[PDB]
Amino acid sequence: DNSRYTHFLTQHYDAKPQGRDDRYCESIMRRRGLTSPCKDINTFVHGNKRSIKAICENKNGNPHRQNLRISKSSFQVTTCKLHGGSPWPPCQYRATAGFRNVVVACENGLPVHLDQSIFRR
Repeated sequence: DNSRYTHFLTQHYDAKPQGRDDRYCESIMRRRGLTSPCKDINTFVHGNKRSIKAICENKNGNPHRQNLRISKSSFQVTTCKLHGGSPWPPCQYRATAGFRNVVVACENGLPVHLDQSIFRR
């Protein structure tokens, strides 16, 4: 299909975040349907879509590892990390805002996966 890109946007894209504190994470993780069960860690990329899609080409990306592409430019991002002992709501999240390049996988010139490993830090 082409729904994997749409799904990437739902899970990992927020053009203009409001605050990027804990409450930001707790709200958007709900809004985007990521709390049943609670996703343990999830990162949102900010800014415009075109820069992110550009990672899929030489314009803003380099091949990376075995199935991945890494951006040349840095993005504002926010990482939401699950807090507390339970996998189930209420989902408490700690927010970590950051600014760096991102790793994705691309299909047909569109990002379809965000590599969360670089934000487990």
